[PDB]
Amino acid sequence: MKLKTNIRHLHGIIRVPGDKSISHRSIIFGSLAEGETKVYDILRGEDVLSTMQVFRDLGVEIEDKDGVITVQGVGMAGLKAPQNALNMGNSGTSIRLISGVLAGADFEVEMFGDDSLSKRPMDRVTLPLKKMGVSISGQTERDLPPLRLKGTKNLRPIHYELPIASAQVKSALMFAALQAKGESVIIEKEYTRNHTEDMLQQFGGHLSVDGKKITVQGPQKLTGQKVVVPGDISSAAFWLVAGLIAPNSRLVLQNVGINETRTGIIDVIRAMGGKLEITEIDPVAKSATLIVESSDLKGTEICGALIPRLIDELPIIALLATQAQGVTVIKDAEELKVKETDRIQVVADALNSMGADITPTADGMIIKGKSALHGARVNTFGDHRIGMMTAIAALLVADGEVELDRAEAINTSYPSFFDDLESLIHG
Ligand SMILES: O=C(O)C1=C[C@@H](OP(=O)(O)O)[C@@H](O)[C@H](O[C@@](CF)(OP(=O)(O)O)C(=O)O)C1
Repeated sequence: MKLKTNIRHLHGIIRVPGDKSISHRSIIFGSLAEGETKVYDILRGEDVLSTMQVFRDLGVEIEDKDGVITVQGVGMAGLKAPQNALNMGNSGTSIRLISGVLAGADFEVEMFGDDSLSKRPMDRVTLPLKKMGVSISGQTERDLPPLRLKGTKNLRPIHYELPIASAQVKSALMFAALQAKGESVIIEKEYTRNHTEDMLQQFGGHLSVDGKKITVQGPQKLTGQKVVVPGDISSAAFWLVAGLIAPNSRLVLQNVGINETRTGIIDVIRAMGGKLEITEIDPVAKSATLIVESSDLKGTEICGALIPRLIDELPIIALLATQAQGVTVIKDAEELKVKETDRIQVVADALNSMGADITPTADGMIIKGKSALHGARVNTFGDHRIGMMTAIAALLVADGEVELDRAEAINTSYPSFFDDLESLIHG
């Protein structure tokens, strides 16, 4: 589709949709717990719907009525063999976390995904899951989907040192540990989003966190909860940058989750000199309203430790970097290559075809700032973030046109994205 170009001003209040990571987990915890769980303001992007259907296929009743998700929990050993193979679509979070969820399933199930998902490695989760007694295998040594998994009633606790900064692997193992008999210790390589840890407690579960060492005692019984989903910072991120980058702009993003393990983009905007105001802070829900203004940026360095706090924001941060004076380096981000697309190569190609000066590297990219952007055709390749990044980049194209193919990929995490864009463009 044709993207809006040469924007003159962006003014408005935006309430971004629910956090995808938390939305996914709300369905998992709701299904594994006893009693009912209700989720409010859940993200209805396609990936979360995939998670919901997966559990329905596993025998879980999940009702979406009057904007509220109601889940009738089945226990912790209540999932049942599905009639057909489980469709994980484009959701990496779904297949990886659910692989751990099924660690105790006394049956074999198949798990497939779309073209994109089938190119992502699952070995990072099968290796440790097989240590617990789970039987799992995929295509090639990397264990690419489709996967075949058979759990066991005799799950052994896990003792694992994660070789990569992955929140998904940590979470899968935590869900598994919850079913195993004994004490499991999962050691993070670097701190990653801790939504699983937070929600396990919210659902009556227990764990001990000593720095990067996470200890989970199993097996546990969880209790249904009322879950209220906060706005997704990863979605708010597209507007945070749009507001700093577009001329004569001031955007107010309300109800944005502000969990410290997810706020990496705030630190970067800071270091780059962007005008960012944080207000209406809810110290408990961990949310706030972020206000951004047209700013003149300076390049910065993004590396180790900060990476997991903003892996998903590197695509738009690259665009952000594109508008800053000087060079900005991104490293220790080899994990990008393994996302819905190789976010190093696709991001570099996409933006270079538009304004340029992005040098892809083995562990990130180097961007030389302040490029006037121009028209181009960009393909999403099934990655919602590539699409939304191009959409904001297009706003800065003074002359020319931008065609974005496979734009529907954006509905994977932000269906009303273009609606919100339109609302800011007027007034
Ligand atoms: O646990 C989670 O919910 C996530 C943590 C990160 O993945 P990882 O554990 O591999 O670093 C994130 O990169 C991941 O975000 C992505 C990655 F492509 O989600 P998917 O893996 O589900 O596609 C995204 O939406 O960009 C969501």
